[PDB]
Amino acid sequence: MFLEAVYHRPRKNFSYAYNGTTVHLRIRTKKDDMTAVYALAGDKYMWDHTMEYVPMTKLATDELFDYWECEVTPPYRRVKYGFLLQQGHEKRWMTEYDFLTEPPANPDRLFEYPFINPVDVFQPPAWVKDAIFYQIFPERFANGDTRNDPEGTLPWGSADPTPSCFFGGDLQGVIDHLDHLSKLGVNAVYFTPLFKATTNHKYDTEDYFQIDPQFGDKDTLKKLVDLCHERGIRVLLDAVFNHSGRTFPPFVDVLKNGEKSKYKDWFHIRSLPLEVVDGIPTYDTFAFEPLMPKLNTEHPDVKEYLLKAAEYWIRETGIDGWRLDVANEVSHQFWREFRRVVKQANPDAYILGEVWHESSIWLEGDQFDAVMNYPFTNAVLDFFIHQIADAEKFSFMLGKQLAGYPRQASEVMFNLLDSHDTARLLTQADGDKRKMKLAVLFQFTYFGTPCIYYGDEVGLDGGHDPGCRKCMEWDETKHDKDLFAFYQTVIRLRQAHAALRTGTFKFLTAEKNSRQIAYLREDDQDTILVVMNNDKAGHTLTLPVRHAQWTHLWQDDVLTAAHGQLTVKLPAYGFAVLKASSD
Amino acid sequence: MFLEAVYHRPRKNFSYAYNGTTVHLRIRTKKDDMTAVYALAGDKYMWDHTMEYVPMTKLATDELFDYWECEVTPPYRRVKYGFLLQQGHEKRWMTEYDFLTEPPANPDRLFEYPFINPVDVFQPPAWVKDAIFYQIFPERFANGDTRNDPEGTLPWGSADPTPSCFFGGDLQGVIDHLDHLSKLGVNAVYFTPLFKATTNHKYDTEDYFQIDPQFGDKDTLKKLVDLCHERGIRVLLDAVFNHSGRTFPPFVDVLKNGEKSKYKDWFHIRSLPLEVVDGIPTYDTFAFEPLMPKLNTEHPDVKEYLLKAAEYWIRETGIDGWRLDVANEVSHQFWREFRRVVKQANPDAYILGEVWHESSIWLEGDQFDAVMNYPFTNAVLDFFIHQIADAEKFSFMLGKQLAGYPRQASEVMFNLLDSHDTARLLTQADGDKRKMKLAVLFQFTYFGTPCIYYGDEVGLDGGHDPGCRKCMEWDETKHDKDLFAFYQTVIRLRQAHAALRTGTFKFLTAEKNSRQIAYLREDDQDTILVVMNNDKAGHTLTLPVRHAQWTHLWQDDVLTAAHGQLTVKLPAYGFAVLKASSD
Repeated sequence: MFLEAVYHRPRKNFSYAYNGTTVHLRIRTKKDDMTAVYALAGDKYMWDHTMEYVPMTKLATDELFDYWECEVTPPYRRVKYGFLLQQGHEKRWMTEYDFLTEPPANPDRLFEYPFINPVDVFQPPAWVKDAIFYQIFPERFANGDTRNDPEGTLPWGSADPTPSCFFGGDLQGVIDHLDHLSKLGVNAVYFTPLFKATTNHKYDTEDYFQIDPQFGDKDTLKKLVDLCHERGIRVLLDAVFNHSGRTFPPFVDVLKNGEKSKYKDWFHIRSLPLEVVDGIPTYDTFAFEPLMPKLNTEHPDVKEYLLKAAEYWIRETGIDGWRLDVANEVSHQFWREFRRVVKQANPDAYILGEVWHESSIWLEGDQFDAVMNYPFTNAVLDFFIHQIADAEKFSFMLGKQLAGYPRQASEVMFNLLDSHDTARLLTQADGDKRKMKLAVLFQFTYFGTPCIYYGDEVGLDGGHDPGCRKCMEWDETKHDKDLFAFYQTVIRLRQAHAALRTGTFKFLTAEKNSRQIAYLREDDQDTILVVMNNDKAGHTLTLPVRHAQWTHLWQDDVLTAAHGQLTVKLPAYGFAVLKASSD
Repeated sequence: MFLEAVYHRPRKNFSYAYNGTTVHLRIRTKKDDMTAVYALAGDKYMWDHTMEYVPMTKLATDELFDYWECEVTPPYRRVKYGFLLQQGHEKRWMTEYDFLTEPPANPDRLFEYPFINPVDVFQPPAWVKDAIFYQIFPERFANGDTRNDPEGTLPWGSADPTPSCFFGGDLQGVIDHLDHLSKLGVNAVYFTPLFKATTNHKYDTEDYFQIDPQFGDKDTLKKLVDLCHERGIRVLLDAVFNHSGRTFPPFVDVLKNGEKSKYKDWFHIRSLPLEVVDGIPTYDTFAFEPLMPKLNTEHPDVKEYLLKAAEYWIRETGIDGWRLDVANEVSHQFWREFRRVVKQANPDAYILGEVWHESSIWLEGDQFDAVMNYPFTNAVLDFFIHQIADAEKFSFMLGKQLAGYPRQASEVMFNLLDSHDTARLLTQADGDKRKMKLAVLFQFTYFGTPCIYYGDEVGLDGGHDPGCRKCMEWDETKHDKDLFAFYQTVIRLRQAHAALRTGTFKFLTAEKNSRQIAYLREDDQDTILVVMNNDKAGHTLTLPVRHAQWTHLWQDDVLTAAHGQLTVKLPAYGFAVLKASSD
């Protein structure tokens, strides 16, 4: 029974509490080398009186693995258990140590989940699910205030636009075209850095306690927030808590004071002088940009600064959370203390961090709420855009990570597809609105929180940091309405139902060398089913469904598809952005 | 290449910092289905300039797994990497996601260790290694003070001794026969609960701020500590931070105040009345002993109490650390806050917790320092005592857990073999001093911290809670000196060298159906090699060694063994407590 394949580790995604009484148990094995697997758990005290095999079910299957669900509510908020791992009539149960052949006599050597402590519990702001993001770079979005700088005016490029120079994007602008996003139909907004910096990208933080003069001030921000919290839209601010722009005071001190500097440890010293030239930054910097030293996040005073900082805005601006510019490099400790803080200021505060890699570490309810689900992103794009991965692969990538994280966090994943740090979805494809649409959809079709990089609903071809961050197009003329409409529809659609929000998620087609996808989601009222066609063109499908429901109404066109045979016939024009529910 | 076997998870034991610059990388695979495996790491920025394959080496092999070492010092306190996983001429490197076939182009999809933050770092009190414990139950050890209680006098039993009634063991007593342990040759001492309780086992804590009146007071304790810290011996106190004896004030309130009680949440309410009778404890208790309610470790006030409590004694008694009666059931959070505290009071404080199961969770440098290495214990006993497991199995059990934990924690494992919670080593065997000796040895032969349950150096046959906790034998007559001598020797021996302390640890014999063991440890000065024979009797061995050294001097008898052939001949009387170094 391909024994050397199974795995089960306490915590992370392989054992965690969803609530303060129920618990989930995950277990992995070879693709289909596992007839069944029951969860044998109970209380570590009166064992022979609390044991109940919990039929673990297959929830996901990546390339070479089978994962298993299992809903357990320990009679006494505590559980010791093993696993069954069954095949044919062959049985072998897993213990904390080896693989027994006869039912474990003493619960002593069995896995164990100490006690359900409603505190340690992971409780990310559930309002994210209902919510639907929309990212925005303050620098080049809107400028409702003529007082900014001397450099470059609004838009100019088309294919090769936006240089790493300047533009006058302000907050007021956002306050202006706010009713515009209101038109777009947003739920929340993520703001890139907007703290007294000295560059277009405000990641060169001079003061963690002030809004760049050009941008505005607290009020402007607040006045901006207030209408948001009025239009029912949360708000997020960038937390450059790792590196500080060369400007940042404590740094200057060290520079213009070398050794004797009283802020010697506020960062990381390597060489007496603060020289670099061509050699190497004599101090731990971001990547290798001297104008960005890494803060000694472990340093006491440094802590408070950033701490009171984080809470500050939350406290006074009343923002809706912090995005962590780059967290996968800042003390996990500060991260700990961080939450507690941003919680005692606003429990519902959303702690999003920038982690492009597997981050089950920070998602232990001990540090973050969510992260940049690049892994997810790395799938869609790797499927719809680059179209190098097939269907199964997609479902496969939506397994290694589908299970990789716990039930909750997963449901609150900041699943985007593009940002200021990378290229734009559109160009990723290439004016293939069709190809794009099918992706953007999956985004607003999967669970967790989706994010819309400003300018796209309208249609914008970006590139990398300079390109991607292309100026906004405020001339109604340039307005891919059929694209904006696409969005709105997709948006409200993401709202119109809950299954798409956080419903189930099966699949009825992925067969290897294929490009046609179909999956299912549902609650106890409405059951919808989405289908997409990547084919360079048309392609018809065939697949079975259930009866409990009543019919199959074409969503968008509000048309109606019939079950027909014991299988529903579904046609795809070429890039079937076609999906529907089932009365 | 049996692909579905490999595993690598960030943190825990599969990725951690040993110091603030060097890092270890573990990787598992099938027993011998892995020619080699190199660690491909570097910096996630200037990749093509910092990459260096680190030859991961085989450090341990359980039943069906191969684990790999790898010493890495990221040029810039940060590392992104993958793995090589090689066999024959067949190569396939592991990434954060899939198993590539061609060298990974972009470090983007590679594993990553954020940044080496010397704070998050795991730094358990290194003085434990050099140190050698010795557990002691205050209740029935020594009574240098005639004022205790009305019940039972000193020892009485032999085979069926010590009932769950009473005896007058005091602290003063310890202060008396202290020079006795001084004779025994101890380094540290773990004290079971000794806080105002109402039972022989002080786990029925009435006040976390006082020493049971019978026992004594702070001074007595201090006066006891002072001579210890004078005889160069640390001290540990039991932390009943999960449940409180029925006596405990806040409880009484809830009992004699039902609902209206102001301490309603200080614990866990389930039923308005505090009844139980035969039904079930209307409140979350230890196991199912109403006279022990579980403290709402999450409760604010509750925190401080225990908090200031923990630090209190450390602060004033100046103890050397806390053992956690039962931690695998107390909020992991409190555990967090706990450390920070017991650290700002005494950094070198030792946070030992009672976790009988795999606890890599608490050993993340985020909560504990060490635990009750029952897994280890579960091996030795399962080998030397019960003698149901062979040699390899032993080495095998010393693999699933040898790697299970990080390099450091492992080196600081409270590796005992018996305590008040279980039976005694001796009886576990049965007057077979021989069989015992060989075990006790491995204990003082493996790495981490060993622990001597009081009374044993002299020879005491215990049982379970009532038995095991048999009164102490202070009549010089009953004195298995050849056994005590065994200890002393073994003790000083554990001191006489460092290899045994924390040296390497290979093996030169384990062959399946066998009971003869031999392993190696060493530093850059002395190389020793231990061998043991479980055979019901005699048994001679044959095995190779190295030349770098100079010879092979029989330790105990200070006799001398010769390399002879390219292999050394070694004779075992029946239970060869024989071990030696090699000039």
